Amino acid sequence: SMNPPPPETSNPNKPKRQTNQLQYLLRVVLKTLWKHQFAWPFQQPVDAVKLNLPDYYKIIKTPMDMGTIKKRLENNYYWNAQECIQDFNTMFTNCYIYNKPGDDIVLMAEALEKLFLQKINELPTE
Ligand SMILES: Cc1noc(C)c1-c1ccc(=O)n(Cc2ccccc2)c1
Repeated sequence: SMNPPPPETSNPNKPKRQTNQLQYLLRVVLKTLWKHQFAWPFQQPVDAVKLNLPDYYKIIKTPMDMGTIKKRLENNYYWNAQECIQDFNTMFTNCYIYNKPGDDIVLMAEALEKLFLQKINELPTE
């Protein structure tokens, strides 16, 4: 079995822009989630080969993880904070779609997401 190629993190044709909101997403949001004790399953793409989950990529067609998000923030992939926010939301929603409610992995995604939303409430203007 095989894993797909990861989501794009470099593309010279895509316009990029630093915003103070993006900077906050990296400095504060990502940094804080990354260190949480339930971050580890979300720090890289789901390795469905290693995990013996051969249907994962038949079910989840827009994969996303905090590894990818960290690369997209550190090498400036985004034009705005909403694109980055959508990546986080995709990662969470994928977990809730693939797994069952009350699964441990779901409880872990849920704790991250709660923290994510708290941090998003302090997103600076502009
Ligand atoms: C994240 C994620 N979403 O769906 C799956 C499957 C994973 C995932 C990623 C790495 C990963 O190691 N797992 C196994 C695991 C981790 C914590 C608790 C229970 C099971 C699962």
